Amino acid sequence: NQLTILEAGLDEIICETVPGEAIQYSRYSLDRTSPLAGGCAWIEGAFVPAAAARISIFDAGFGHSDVTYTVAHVWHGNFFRLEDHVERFLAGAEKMRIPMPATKAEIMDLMRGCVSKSGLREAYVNVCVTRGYGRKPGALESQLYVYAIPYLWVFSPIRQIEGIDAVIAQSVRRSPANVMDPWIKNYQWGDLVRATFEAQERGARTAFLLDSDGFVTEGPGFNVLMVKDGTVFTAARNVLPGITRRTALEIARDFGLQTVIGDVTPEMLRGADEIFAATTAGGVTPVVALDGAPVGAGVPGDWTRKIRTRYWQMMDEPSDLIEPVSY
Amino acid sequence: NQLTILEAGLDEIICETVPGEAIQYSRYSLDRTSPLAGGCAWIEGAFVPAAAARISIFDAGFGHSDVTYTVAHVWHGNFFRLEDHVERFLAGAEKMRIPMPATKAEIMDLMRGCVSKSGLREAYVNVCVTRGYGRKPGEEALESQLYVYAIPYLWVFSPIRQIEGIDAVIAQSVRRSPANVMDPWIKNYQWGDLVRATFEAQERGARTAFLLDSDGFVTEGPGFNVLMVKDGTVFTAARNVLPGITRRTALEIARDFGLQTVIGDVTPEMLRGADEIFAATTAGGVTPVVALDGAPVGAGVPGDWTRKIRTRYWQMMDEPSDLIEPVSY
Amino acid sequence: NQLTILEAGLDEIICETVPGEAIQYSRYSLDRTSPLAGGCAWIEGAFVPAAAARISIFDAGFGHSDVTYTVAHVWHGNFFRLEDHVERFLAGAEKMRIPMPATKAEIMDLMRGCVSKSGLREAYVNVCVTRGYGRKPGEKTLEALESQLYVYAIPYLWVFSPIRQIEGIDAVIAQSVRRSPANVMDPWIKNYQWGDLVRATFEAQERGARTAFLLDSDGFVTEGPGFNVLMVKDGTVFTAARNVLPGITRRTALEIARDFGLQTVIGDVTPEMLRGADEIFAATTAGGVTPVVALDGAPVGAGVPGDWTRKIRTRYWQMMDEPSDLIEPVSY
Amino acid sequence: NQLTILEAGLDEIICETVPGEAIQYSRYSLDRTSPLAGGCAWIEGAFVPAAAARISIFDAGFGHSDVTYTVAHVWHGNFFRLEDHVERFLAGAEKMRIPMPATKAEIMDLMRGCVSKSGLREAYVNVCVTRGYGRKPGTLEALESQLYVYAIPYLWVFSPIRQIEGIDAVIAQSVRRSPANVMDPWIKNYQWGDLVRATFEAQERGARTAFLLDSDGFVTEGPGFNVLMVKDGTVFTAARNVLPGITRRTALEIARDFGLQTVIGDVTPEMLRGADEIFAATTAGGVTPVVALDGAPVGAGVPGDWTRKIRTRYWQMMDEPSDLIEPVSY
Ligand SMILES: *Cc1c(COP(=O)(O)O)cnc(C)c1O
Ligand SMILES: *Cc1c(COP(=O)(O)O)cnc(C)c1O
Ligand SMILES: *Cc1c(COP(=O)(O)O)cnc(C)c1O
Ligand SMILES: *Cc1c(COP(=O)(O)O)cnc(C)c1O
Repeated sequence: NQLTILEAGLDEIICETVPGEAIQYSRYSLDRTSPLAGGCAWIEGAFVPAAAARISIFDAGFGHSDVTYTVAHVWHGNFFRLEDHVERFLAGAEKMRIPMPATKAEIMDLMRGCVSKSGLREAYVNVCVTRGYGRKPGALESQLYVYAIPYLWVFSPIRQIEGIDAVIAQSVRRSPANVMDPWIKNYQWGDLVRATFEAQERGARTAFLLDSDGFVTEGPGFNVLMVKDGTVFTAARNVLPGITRRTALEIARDFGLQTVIGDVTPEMLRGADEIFAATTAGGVTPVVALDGAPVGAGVPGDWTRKIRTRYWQMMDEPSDLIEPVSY
Repeated sequence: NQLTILEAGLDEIICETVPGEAIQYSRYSLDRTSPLAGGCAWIEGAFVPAAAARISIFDAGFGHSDVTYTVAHVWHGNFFRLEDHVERFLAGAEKMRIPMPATKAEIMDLMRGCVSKSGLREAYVNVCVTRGYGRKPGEEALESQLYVYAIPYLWVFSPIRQIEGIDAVIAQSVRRSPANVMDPWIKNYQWGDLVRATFEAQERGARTAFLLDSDGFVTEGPGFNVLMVKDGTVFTAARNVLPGITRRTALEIARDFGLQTVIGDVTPEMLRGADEIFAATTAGGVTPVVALDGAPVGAGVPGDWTRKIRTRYWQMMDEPSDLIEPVSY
Repeated sequence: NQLTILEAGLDEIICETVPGEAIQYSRYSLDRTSPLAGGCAWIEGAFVPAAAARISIFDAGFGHSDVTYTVAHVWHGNFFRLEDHVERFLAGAEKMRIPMPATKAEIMDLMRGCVSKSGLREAYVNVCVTRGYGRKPGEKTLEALESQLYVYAIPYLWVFSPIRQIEGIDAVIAQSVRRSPANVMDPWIKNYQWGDLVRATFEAQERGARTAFLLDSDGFVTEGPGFNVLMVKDGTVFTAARNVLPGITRRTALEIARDFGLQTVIGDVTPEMLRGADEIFAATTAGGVTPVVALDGAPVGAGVPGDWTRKIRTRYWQMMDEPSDLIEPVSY
Repeated sequence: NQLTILEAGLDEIICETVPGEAIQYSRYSLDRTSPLAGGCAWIEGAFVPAAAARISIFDAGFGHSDVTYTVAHVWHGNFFRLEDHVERFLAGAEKMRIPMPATKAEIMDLMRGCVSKSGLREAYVNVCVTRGYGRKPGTLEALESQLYVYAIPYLWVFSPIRQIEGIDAVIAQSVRRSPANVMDPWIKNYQWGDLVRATFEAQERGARTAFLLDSDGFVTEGPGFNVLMVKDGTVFTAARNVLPGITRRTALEIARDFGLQTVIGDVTPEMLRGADEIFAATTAGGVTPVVALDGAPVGAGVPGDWTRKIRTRYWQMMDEPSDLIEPVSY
């Protein structure tokens, strides 16, 4: 019962990448003067080493999964779309009716602080808000937790270039919008874990989940997009509106492709020219086989590669999307 | 956005009960010799005060809710159906594919240990197992984490409401998690739908809600099973619910009272025509439901059979049996 | 157990309408010398009086509801969007894998024939194709299709009466039943499987409303018994994409709305969106555009037919007379 | 787009059976003097030959599938469980809120009359009631519901040879069974959009038929038949989102007579994949072994012991006098 949700990064500041391709870590030396260097969390008023970051077991964020979150990443010392992330995070907490114990500006400053104190130039930055464990010592009960740890990869840097295989899950379906809405990024992964176990048993890396009506939704930690005859399709319902997805669609429109956020069928996936995954934890990933059949030509698709390359170049190009971190 | 899931017991060792009725706390002075008294947790090899019980934020039990659990209670210093609870707990972790980092016997001893150290004679005892946060410090052994805690007994509905009854709605804005998403058969921490249903109950002016499944059948509520009585038979859902151990006990009691029992599909129409409706959970026992969607259930007061089952339930806490295990304090 | 799916038009060539408003029947006298006048069907190669139109009980269109269809109407002697209707009909039969035993031009000609022979200037024209009852009489060498095409033209039918087209109706969101899922029997294919739509009508009746809107499995608003559901909010018209028929009245309403400068969005619609809407209206060939002025016992917007509903409805009925590619006069 | 729902019987009074096995047609000669012989229907008060049996196209039983039904069969001149069928029929029409325009006793007499006039000793006897096409010809007091009956030659979902040798099935992945809160499979009905889709999927995947899952992923039934499985001395069959079949009821009665336990309740695909035996049950053919599922053998991959015992006993009950059989008076 070994389970692989993330392929790389879990305790590795620098992961191996394809030489000469578009994904390259920063070349630097981490000053370890601070015990916060390498991973820093903010928990109940204090910045703490990641190895020491702990939460009350009585927080309903645990016992009821009464919690929502987002993950923004830092690459080459630049935050990517931090404000978009904190905006989505706040909208989700409102929908979940979890009161926010901090302002948008305070959350962004806490996130910048964890990164700065960690010294990490490539980072995974989780912020979550829970319903809390009751009255705080010392009036909102909601708890905000933040951490910046080394960048995490659902699929490894090598597979970002070379591609992955997938199945459409048959043993499990995605959480319905009227049960716990995937539109709200959340920690309830019972169906996503089941789907990953199914993919493993079927000899594939990961799975795409269908919803109650049989339409394609997302996978465990990533959105699913397809390209067919000049148009990029991706699900509207029963998925997170990913910000990597948002970026990929912006890039595709800049390339002159049309984009449709709307219902996607398995039959559409099986006739697609290309399929790729999208998530903050790794970026744009070609899906080159589906249910044991090649997607398109069976190699990373032409548009997927362009979109992926443009995505990584956007981590360095000055724009409204990139914010340098003050170390 | 204030949310009431539990009505009593949170940081409250002894709660108010109805004098002369079947629910009575122990009469004693809590021995506070040890800092564990009043609330004891077991976390990563150590017994610690409940107030200091913390888990790694990186446990997948948090970030993926990759966790299952059970809750057994202690009443009058007796564990109730401890072995049934650990057996169900183990079966659910197997189904969830979470490797168990201890034996049944070790789990039972950790639970007994937390209660004994807490000194509580009326206690809520949670054990859960998580996928974990990766390789355990110092240690390819298992990564799963077992956490235990014993805290003062918790009440979904207060002791006074266990006697006087509560009101409910059938939820219309949310459905119960399907068996083929995350099965309610496995007791779990994914309460997104159960919290939404509680908010809907509050908006509609009722205490709590019963959720329907995708096909429109009655399942359970936020932290409790739903049973109904009609013309000499007790009905309760089979699918898309936890097979509750309070439910199991109530059905055993009902049969000994001469009632028939059917675990099977339950419709809203069945509920609306019921003679009686009650809730069942370890966190409070057997609760009359006296109004549904603003209409009285039967005569609108706690029903004859509900009261008999409730009384027998609490009497079982004091009756030596294979269900009762005294805790050594 | 009495059930009202249609309010007017059954065995009534002329129904009462609101004087001065946009819905008016033709003024004429029907020549009844032909037994086909007043209602004509085409069944298995013969034009017959509608009252005598019967089909084999062994047709799988009955025993398995293995059938799809469309309804086009005639108003003031003009077919409205006949070609759009036959194209959707053909596309649905293909999806349902029912071989079509006639060409598009032949179907259009049979529908024109039924109307012409009925003499009706205001008509409801149903064409359906069934899987059939097996090998046709006289055979046609196993090679041949078993599918059956049935057509009829009868007096125009009203899901909601002409008066209610002006004054509006009330509705409920159904709670006892849900719409057929796309992965069971897709509402995208116009079909005769109305088990859920009948249940929803009964529920509306029990709750004291004229009709019901059904939700899908995920809780989104779909359509009602025989009509699409549209809403208006802050300059945008919304209507469901999934688990509904892509109605041609809906199509026309959205075209009119964009001509009026409104935005249009075919996509997921929630009950919360409906409860906040400025306006709600129904759309179907059997009646046109109907204001919905109360939902679940609460007024919709200001509680009277909305400004945009009325403008769209008025333009819709005007399009029955305005020369265009949407209307084709019937040769009587 | 050729679709196979039934394998035999559609226009054949006598179909091929396996010599020596439990299924044998009567040996007789049908007098065809009467136009009713070989197939008789009752429509709006008239007994008519099957080939002339037609209904108004305006019946809502067509345009809205506002109709429920049952099928009882006749074998060796005996009706099998006729009264059980009419009681279930009546109960479904009540749930569907279709007023019944005839008594139970009248319904049974019409079915016996169609069979008698048909002359068929092995027959498929459908009775359905529809919402109707409006006021009947000839007061608005009166019911508009239409009762239609026909007796035609016995029909086979799976051929009599396959009844002995077994069939292969798939679990459908492209379609699900109609939910109880859409149109309840508990009411026998004509809405087969999902069942037809499931059949096309089976054909595409190279199996004879499919089993449909419900929304929650549990095993329901197939196109015109219930699904039962045997595991370690217990027969399992779905409770929800299926017709409570009368063949199923008989098979469970027999299983308990044989000492087996029976559970009507939720069935998962994992239960099917672990079963000793799987079989189908329907009035149109009886008890059929399912010997392969999703391309994998069921148990030993040949008709199972209990399946053959139940099927053999089923066919023998067509001849043994009992409360279940009622001879037709021809
Ligand atoms: C986070 C995640 C995604 C991707 O969202 P991003 O904003 O691009 O990181 C998609 N689906 C699920 C379930 C996720 O958890
Ligand atoms: C715990 C709980 C129950 C009750 O189960 P018990 O064994 O009686 O405590 C029922 N349903 C849910 C969702 C629960 O969390
Ligand atoms: C036909 C009908 C409609 C309306 O479609 P039109 O093309 O406008 O007539 C909508 N929904 C259902 C279920 C219908 O039967
Ligand atoms: C009729 C049929 C059955 C079998 O029912 P019987 O009473 O045994 O004939 C099972 N399922 C479906 C869908 C059917 O149509």
